[PDB]
Amino acid sequence: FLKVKNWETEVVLTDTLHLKSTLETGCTEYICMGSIMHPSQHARRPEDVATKDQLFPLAKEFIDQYYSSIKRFGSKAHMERLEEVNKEIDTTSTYQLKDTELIYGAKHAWRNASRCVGRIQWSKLQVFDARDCTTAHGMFNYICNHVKYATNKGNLRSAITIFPQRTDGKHDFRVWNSQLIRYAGYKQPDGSTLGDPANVQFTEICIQQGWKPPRGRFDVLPLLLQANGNDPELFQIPPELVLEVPIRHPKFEWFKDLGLKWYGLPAVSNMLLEIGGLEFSACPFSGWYMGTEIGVRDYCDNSRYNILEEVAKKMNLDMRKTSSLWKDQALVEINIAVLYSFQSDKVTIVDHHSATESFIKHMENEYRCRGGCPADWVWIVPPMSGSITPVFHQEMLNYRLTPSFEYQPDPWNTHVWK
Amino acid sequence: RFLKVKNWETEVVLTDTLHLKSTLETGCTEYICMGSIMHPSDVATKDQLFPLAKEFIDQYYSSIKRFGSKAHMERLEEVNKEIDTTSTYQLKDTELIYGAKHAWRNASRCVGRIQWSKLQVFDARDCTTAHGMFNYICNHVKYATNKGNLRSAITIFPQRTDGKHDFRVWNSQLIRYAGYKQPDGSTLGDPANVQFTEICIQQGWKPPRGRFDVLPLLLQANGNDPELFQIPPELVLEVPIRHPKFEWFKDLGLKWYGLPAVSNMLLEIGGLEFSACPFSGWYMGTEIGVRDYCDNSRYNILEEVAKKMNLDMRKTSSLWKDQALVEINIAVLYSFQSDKVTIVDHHSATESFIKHMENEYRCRGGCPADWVWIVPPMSGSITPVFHQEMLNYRLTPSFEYQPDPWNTHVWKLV
Ligand code: HEM
Ligand code: HEM
Ligand SMILES: Cc1cc(N)nc(COc2cc(CCN(C)C)cc(F)c2F)c1
Ligand SMILES: Cc1cc(N)nc(COc2cc(CCN(C)C)cc(F)c2F)c1
Ligand SMILES: C[C@H](O)[C@H](O)[C@H]1CNc2nc(N)[nH]c(=O)c2N1
Ligand SMILES: C[C@H](O)[C@H](O)[C@H]1CNc2nc(N)[nH]c(=O)c2N1
Ligand SMILES: [Zn+2]
Repeated sequence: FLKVKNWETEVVLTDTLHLKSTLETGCTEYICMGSIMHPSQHARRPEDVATKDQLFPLAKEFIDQYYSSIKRFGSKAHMERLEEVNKEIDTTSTYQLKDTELIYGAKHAWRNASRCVGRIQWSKLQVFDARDCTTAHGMFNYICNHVKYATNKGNLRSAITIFPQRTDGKHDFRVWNSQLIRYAGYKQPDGSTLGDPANVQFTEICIQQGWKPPRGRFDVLPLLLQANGNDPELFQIPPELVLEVPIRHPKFEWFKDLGLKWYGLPAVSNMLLEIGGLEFSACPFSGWYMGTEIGVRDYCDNSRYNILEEVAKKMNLDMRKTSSLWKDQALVEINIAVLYSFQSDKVTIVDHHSATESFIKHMENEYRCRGGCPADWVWIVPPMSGSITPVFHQEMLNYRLTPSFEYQPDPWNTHVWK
Repeated sequence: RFLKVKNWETEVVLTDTLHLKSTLETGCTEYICMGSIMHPSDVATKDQLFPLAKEFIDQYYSSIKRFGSKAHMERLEEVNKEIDTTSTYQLKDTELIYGAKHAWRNASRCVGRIQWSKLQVFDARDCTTAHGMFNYICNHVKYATNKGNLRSAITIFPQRTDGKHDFRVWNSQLIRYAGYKQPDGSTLGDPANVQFTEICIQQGWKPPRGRFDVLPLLLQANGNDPELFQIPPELVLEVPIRHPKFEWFKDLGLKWYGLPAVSNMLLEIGGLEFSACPFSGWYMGTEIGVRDYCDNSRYNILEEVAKKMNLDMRKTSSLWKDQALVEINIAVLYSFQSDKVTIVDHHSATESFIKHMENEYRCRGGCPADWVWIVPPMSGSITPVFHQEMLNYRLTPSFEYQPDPWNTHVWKLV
């Protein structure tokens, strides 16, 4: 057992759930890597098709956990299912998840996402089974429906769409986009950058793939879909499905004249979903934004939109030195605008005070019913106003549970074309 | 066997070989990370003290490029002679200064480490009484405060012997305001220090029962009962907090002290334990302005400032707390600069610390850092340490925590 204390309320939780931890965190008792982006390459099976003694033990574990979840350990259906995975693996070197197993594993991957502040909602995920897809066109149909359903005219709903699992590796389904909706980034001739600088390499892949770019600041990027390992394919998301919020300020009338907007749907599309030894290399999932993701990081990182110096000018701020806190002060007004805009257009959005409060409650709930909750303090603490949110003063144990979401290399580094 | 760290903003990559040296446990395991735990997990005999001593002397003579030398080998023999016959040994003045400087340098949670080498070390190992401790500490303060041009300093008192004759400063910092719990449940002054205020009052302190009463020193020498001493007012530099734009801000009546002086930590060198070792530098703005003034368990002036800003304090998505918080830290920096009291803001400090980190990688092979503590408690993302990965390990000499003296001391009067 390992206790965790809240240094603001003195609540102490007692974690036993960590004992079911399978993968290495990256830490040793002599060195802590809690601030490394990807601390560990400890996967669960070799990079392409594993052998029977490699795959079944992972499969046996998940099926065990799922039947144990529904209070049917060792039942008729449980024992039959193991034997069924046994024969599938025998004759296909893989196995196929039942519909309910798919939904259980997808929801529980979200649940063990040690980095997601927005997990109090985990069991309310909508799972779209796309395991029957065969082409990039079909991938585009599935994604498009995802976006309509999730967006819900602004009343956002969490959803994941799950494309066929990895087989041998040279037949992967991928979304080459990192998120379903991102603006483009163009390397200007004078060395500067128009649009979103994180997406310059991807914006150039799209150009070199055929995309006519409008060469602006908020060009929604094309989807770039790969099916069954083949060459990826450009599709344009119908604009009427890309709900966008223009950013204005509840006080500074001049703010709208900055011509800033952002998209209302955050949909991570480049990660890998891992259930019982199976690897779903294409599993786009979406929810709704915490304000700070847009207004702190997207707008105010140096390597991102860097609107800070611009907004500070209009604020008439002494930018001669740092000790004036002109960056701090504009950062707040920006994140004030971003919130007030989304709420004004009735687009779902949550502020960092409301969401962190929820996660404290979610930790309670979890510790009380599950015996723990994995939590990555470095990522949970919002990137502005850290200590005036509850999460800051909350001790967090971090450990890796399966099912889970895993990083994976960008498909263009590992894809020989045709 | 190297370990790399990346800055996801600049994309600089640093190679850490220093982590091999460490031998003290972080608290993590291979399957759980304890990087957000505030505190993870009588005194040492002869046999534990030999290697620790050897370790330290070895690393010291290496730093002065004299490893293997006659002076190195004779020192070791001398150190063993002492432990062999008194179960302890005594650091040289050179080693004491080296050790103290490196304990700071090795403080993975300190962002201000770029100045580690400029420490002024005051040896107080000859002290024997609480009055002696008060004298030494008063000199510390006058020196460190330096009429506002603050200077880093440490004062090191006699080492632990049997855990029964221990010097301690009961004070957690050398200058802290007092806090009193009122009948009605309201709290006057600093609520952090309420329990310590009660300990003092009980021991004879006659409190002014105001909002900013400098507490007294509660000084323990040689394991005896501690003793009360009032720092001379003329040595406590204080800053009245005003705001460059908001005229009304002075009326809040806030002030803060100028000298941050940590006193309840243990300094560990060569297996020796220095249980009283107050140290001091200057302040980063956020330590007063975010945590001292705006934590809920503390002075909690957020409510009061936002009223005097006419902010909408109903819903949270108005970000009134964020907005007031910036202003309070604008005020705490402006106030110090005007009175020409040394202070660094969180932008400048993080900036410097990245430079420090990079230099420490070059010359030394790494630098242990605790991203949880290095990232400031406001505007984290727009400081460069946010985008900087950091390896964390425990190098000795180090500053450790120790239990609060009032939990473990056994009294003697009447
Ligand atoms: C519904 C509202 C949600 C909110 C407000 C939210 C918020 C966040 C935030 C702030 C992060 C930190 C990373 C960053 O700042 O970019 C994060 C990480 C993450 N979230 Fe959520 N999220 C939500 C829903 C979801 C859903 C629906 C899923 C999957 C079904 C998910 C899975 C993840 C994963 C995998 C990570 C990162 C883990 C890693 O990098 O190892 N989140 N989330
Ligand atoms: C000179 C200017 C200095 C600045 C601006 C500075 C700043 C900081 C800050 C912000 C922290 C985080 C702790 C908190 O916020 O509560 C810290 C921690 C720390 N400082 Fe420094 N500091 C300075 C000098 C020193 C000196 C002179 C020493 C000792 C010789 C020292 C030893 C430490 C230690 C040991 C910690 C870590 C506490 C722990 O591990 O729990 N610092 N410092
Ligand atoms: C569903 C959802 C909702 C929401 N409101 N926010 C998010 C943020 O999702 C992620 C963001 C990053 C950025 C990491 N950086 C290296 C680019 C990495 C991940 F693994 C994520 F899952 C997701
Ligand atoms: C010399 C110096 C300068 C400076 N500007 N700041 C500091 C802050 O050092 C510490 C602060 C805390 C606060 C931890 N909280 C529970 C109250 C605990 C420690 F052990 C520290 F060493 C020191
Ligand atoms: C170096 C550091 O680990 C890195 O910048 C992390 C810090 N914490 C984060 N927290 C969130 N929510 N998102 C991030 O991308 C990061 N980046
Ligand atoms: C629970 C968590 O570890 C705790 O609130 C820490 C986080 N980081 C911190 N960082 C600093 N500088 N000071 C602190 O007191 C803390 N508190
Ligand atoms: Zn760790």
